[PDB]
Amino acid sequence: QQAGTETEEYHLPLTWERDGSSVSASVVIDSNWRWTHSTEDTTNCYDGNEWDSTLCPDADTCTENCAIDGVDQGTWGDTYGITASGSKLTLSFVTEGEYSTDIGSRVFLMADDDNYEIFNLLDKEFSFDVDASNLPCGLNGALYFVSMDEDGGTSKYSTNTAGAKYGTGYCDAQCPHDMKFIAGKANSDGWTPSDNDQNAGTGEMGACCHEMDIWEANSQAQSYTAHVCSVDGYTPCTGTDCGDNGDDRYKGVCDKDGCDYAAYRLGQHDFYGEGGTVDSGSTLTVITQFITGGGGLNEIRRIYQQGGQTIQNAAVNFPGDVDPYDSITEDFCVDIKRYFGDTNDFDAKGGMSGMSNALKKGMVLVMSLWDDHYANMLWLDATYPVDSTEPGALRGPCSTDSGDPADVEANFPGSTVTFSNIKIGPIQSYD
Ligand SMILES: [Mg+2]
Ligand SMILES: [Mg+2]
Ligand SMILES: [Mg+2]
Repeated sequence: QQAGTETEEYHLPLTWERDGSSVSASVVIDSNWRWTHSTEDTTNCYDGNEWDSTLCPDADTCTENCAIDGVDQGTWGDTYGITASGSKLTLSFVTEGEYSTDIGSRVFLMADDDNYEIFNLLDKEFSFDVDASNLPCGLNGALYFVSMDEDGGTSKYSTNTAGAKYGTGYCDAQCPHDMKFIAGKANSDGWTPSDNDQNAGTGEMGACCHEMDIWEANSQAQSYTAHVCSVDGYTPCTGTDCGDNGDDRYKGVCDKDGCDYAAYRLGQHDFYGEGGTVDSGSTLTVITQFITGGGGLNEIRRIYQQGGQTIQNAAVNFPGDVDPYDSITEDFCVDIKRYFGDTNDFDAKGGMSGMSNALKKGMVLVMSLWDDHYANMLWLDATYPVDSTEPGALRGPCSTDSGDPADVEANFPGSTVTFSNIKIGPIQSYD
């Protein structure tokens, strides 16, 4: 995409800490949350959930004709409900303006005005504080990493002149087709509007890359998950390579399910939630350690702190069925997927070694707040598939009727997540 000039671009300042030093950085809104309009005037190229077929008769003409515009200082709060102060960042769920309503947001941490910050997580400990207390069943306040290009694609894709400055180039291990710009081009060929998301659709291309989810959570359930792909960084896909939901789920280049460590799913129901061992009703500190052996990732450990207490991760609780792992390791992924009858696409795509090489190449930090128009977040917090009664179905305490976006947007529009005190440094010992 090219950049429009109706609105100035301002990245919202945010401080974090890198190896003991304060870093005055900023965040940028993902291009998919922006206005896409004609280069000639204010006509929308992307209008509701379909592209204008005069402006966008094919993807090449659409990319020539259409621009993504800026988010200025006032737009962060008034349009997206996003605020920051010091090292604290708050995302909102439903923000109503006079003329449009925003649902959630996704942002990336910047190194400077034109480049995302690149994190090399191997043999490091990454931590942050989160308040998930204002996230009901069906919402997900997420902090994660993805193998995006540092410049958002400007150097590789000549028709992307907007770049990381305008939050371009998102990809993840779902190979999402809902991205409006992929490989510097409008994804308007073969566009189908969503039947239940009035803002979203899907195009022929998907945007694939490795993904390390540090935190997917609401007040009721939480997981961390490693997703590896068999391709090198940001990779546009079409057709079977995208591994689309359904019959092709395990046939594409990325592991959509990932190797997940979800304490409630692993038989530890009282560990995290309202009044849990880790209490979701107040701020908590999430510590993640990327442990190496011979320079390669072999374990992803989790420690929590809250109220000055150090809380070790809850171990797998299936006595007689699965060993009491308490971290993501190769053996955990193999044994738990055998137990849950899940296809081990994590190993098929390269397993812990492939994941180690992804991390070695560097990843971009993402924070987002969203609801789920595909599966109502039931995979995170309820039972999924909804009528399944075998090991691995039960994910959290929420009803299988919870999380419909129409319901949560109507009933909990004031939901928010606050992330703070983002930190990277050497691996520490905890007791
Ligand atoms: Mg043409
Ligand atoms: Mg850097
Ligand atoms: Mg074609």
